[PDB]
Amino acid sequence: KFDPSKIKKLDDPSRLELFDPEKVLKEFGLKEGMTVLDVGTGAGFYLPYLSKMVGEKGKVYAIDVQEEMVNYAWEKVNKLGLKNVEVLKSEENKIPLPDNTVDFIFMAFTFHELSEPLKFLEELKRVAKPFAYLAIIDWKKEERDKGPPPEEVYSEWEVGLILEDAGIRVGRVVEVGKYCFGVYAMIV
Ligand SMILES: C[S@@+](CC[C@H](N)C(=O)[O-])C[C@H]1O[C@@H](n2cnc3c(N)ncnc32)[C@H](O)[C@@H]1O
Repeated sequence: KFDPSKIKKLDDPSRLELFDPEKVLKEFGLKEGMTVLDVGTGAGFYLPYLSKMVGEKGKVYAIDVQEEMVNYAWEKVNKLGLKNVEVLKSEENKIPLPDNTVDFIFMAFTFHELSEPLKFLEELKRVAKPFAYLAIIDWKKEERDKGPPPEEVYSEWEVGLILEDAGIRVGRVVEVGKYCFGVYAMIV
């Protein structure tokens, strides 16, 4: 799990150097009116983005298993005036949402942190509508002059395999700005 006392590392405007937030989202299919789930919301860094992209009509559920991250992200939305965002306290494999409520699922740098992936994936489909798109973004499994140790992350290869076990269908796997990759998946 990410360390709560290092949270400022998640609220660093220099993260933009990894990839353009709305360029990537728009390309992965996030649209106005869509209800999006932000799994490891952390500091709520990408929240201003997701918020903007769904607009007045959409909604953003920002979850996180850690209470400190939840309250930090919350103060963030209020500080910035993000009215369509709902920050919630999550449990490892349980999302506090009713079935078929999400259109877009965004998982930024949080997949490799899941205790029990395929079990979390099942919980994910539940809250996910029959349609639903899954956008998973993470670090490459090599060595980089900017990201965490490789044994600490999955490689695009492993991830998309797990998704397969879980039943999710992967359609695209593209590099994301020199340090990360991204995966396009649709929930069945
Ligand atoms: C790399 S950090 C996220 C940083 C954030 N995505 C950003 O872009 O600034 C990963 C977050 O995942 C959360 N996390 C770990 N397991 C989780 C789970 N099963 N459900 C929800 N959040 C989880 C942690 O509390 C941690 O803050």
